[PDB]
Amino acid sequence: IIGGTESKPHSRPYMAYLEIVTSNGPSKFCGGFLIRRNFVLTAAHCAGRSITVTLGAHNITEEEDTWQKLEVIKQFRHPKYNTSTLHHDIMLLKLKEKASLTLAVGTLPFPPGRMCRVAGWGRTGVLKPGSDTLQEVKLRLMDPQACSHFRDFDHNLQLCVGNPRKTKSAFKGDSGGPLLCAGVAQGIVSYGRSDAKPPAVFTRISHYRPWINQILQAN
Ligand SMILES: CC(=O)NC(C)(C)Cc1c([C@@H](C2=C(O)[C@](C)(c3ccc(C)cc3)C2=O)c2ccccc2)[nH]c2cc(C)ccc12
Ligand SMILES: [Zn+2]
Repeated sequence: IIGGTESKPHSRPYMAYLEIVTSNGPSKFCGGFLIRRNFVLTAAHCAGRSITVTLGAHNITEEEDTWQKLEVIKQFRHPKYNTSTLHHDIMLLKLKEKASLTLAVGTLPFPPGRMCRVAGWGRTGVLKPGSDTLQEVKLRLMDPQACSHFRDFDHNLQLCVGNPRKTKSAFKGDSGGPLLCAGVAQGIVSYGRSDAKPPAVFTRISHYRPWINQILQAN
């Protein structure tokens, strides 16, 4: 998160920190959010050989009783995900066991112009490491023409988030996190520019409600 503030500890108890293993490199990182006691929503490009989910965190460098470190049994990447266009950048993670409900850990249930909020542990600048603490920022929903320069952007599948006149933005490390508009989840962080100039591209959740319901009902 660029240009944001430190979240109040444990104020977003659905938030998930993902550590992802690839075969021929060190760990990489993404965000996500708990939608059922044994399911986490995130981005398809965050898939790997194996993934560990940490719930209940604020400062990710200091172990505490609120932490739940949970095993992933299976990854459900969207079957139409395209690595060229980045269309359909969405994935469900099934947890080996159901999470415990505490003050610090719980689910987020399901229900241009206005303001929304996004949170994550990602980089705080182009040449700056990821944040030790959970950060968040308020951003403007933009009309789709603001994202024309992303040649594979589509208004039906995606949202355009962040006023180009400000520095505030999601960035690398924040992919898979939720965008909340008046307390309701409307988007998932996907991608943007290498130089971090806003706006960025988010997945539009409403389009995928049939697919999400299908996975949850059969697993
Ligand atoms: C290739 C490339 O450099 N793409 C651009 C867009 C320039 C940079 C970019 C990415 C990028 C990316 C990673 O690296 C990382 C950390 C990751 C994590 C875990 C895994 C397993 C694989 C990768 C991740 O996310 C990415 C995005 C999409 C696809 C692939 C990689 N995400 C953004 C989010 C915003 C807000 C802004 C810009 C970007
Ligand atoms: Zn704590």
